[PDB]
Amino acid sequence: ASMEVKTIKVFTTVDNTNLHTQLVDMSMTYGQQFGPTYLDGADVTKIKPHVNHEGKTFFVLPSDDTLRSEAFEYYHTLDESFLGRYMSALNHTKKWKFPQVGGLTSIKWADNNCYLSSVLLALQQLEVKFNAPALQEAYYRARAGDAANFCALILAYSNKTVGELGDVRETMTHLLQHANLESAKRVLNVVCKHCGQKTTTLTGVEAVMYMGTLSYDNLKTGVSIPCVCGRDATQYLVQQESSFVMMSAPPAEYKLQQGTFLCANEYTGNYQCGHYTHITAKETLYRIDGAHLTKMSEYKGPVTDVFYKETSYTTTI
Ligand SMILES: Cc1ccc(N)cc1C(=O)N[C@H](C)c1cccc2ccccc12
Ligand SMILES: [Cl-]
Ligand SMILES: [Cl-]
Ligand SMILES: [Zn+2]
Repeated sequence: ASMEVKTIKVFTTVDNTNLHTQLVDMSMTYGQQFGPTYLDGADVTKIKPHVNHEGKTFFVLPSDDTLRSEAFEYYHTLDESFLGRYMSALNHTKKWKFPQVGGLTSIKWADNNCYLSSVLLALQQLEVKFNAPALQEAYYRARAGDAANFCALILAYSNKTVGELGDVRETMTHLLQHANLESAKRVLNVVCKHCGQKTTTLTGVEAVMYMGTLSYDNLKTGVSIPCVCGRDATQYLVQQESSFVMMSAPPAEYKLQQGTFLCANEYTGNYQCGHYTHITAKETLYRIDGAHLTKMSEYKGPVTDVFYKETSYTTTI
């Protein structure tokens, strides 16, 4: 338009909470004035300002102490490439569909996001709290059906990109590290027939996840494990302090009886290239597969993860 000095008022941010007013020179690009810049996850580093941009909020990278501090307080990470991978992933997740299925927010399949849909579904049924404000907020919105952000954060925290199939268990591990499980505790009694006995105590994420069996009952009765030497020593739960536990194991035909578990995940296909679907229950058993739901009276299939509700448990040994 009118050839003259033109500068518009926009806002820059790293957490979308603290907004920094900026007067930009329309005669140059965002990159030249802010460095890598984003608008709704879309990279606009190489373009110049538009009047349509007045009053809009742009994401930039932590280029100064204030920004570094703000980004850290919000996301709780020091990974320099975090903000970038997040915007990059959000640029895609914002196009996904998040239908309500069985009363839970699910995700229409796209880009092998079935493992993310399983994670999201599981979370909504667990008493779990995040410490990173970034996740508290995005999670709150996902429960209402607007999970584009929450999905992008999960991808960024577990350092995966849109398109690649991930492992639910492993993804929960990365994710739960930013949850409040500071009071989660597990005490295991190990007994090697030969070399006596000891007691192992796990806390945080390690206190709620187990790999080997899908049965929480077995963990309580005893499960074998390779000893320093000799055979496989026995091990069993003595104390459990958490709002839930997750029992994992390689997919295998398993029967799931309603009332005996919280929710679970089945996986069909080959290692790293199969398909996940979520199993839960309300009035009956529900099989949630993205935007698909199937109600059944009984279930038996390839299960890898089973969640159980917990408060506090102690042995009768
Ligand atoms: C989807 C995915 C992405 C990344 C990585 N690293 C792993 C997986 C993955 O295949 N996980 C499933 C549940 C799995 C785990 C353990 C043993 C399994 C044996 C046979 C078939 C599946 C098996
Ligand atoms: Cl939360
Ligand atoms: Cl349960
Ligand atoms: Zn031994």
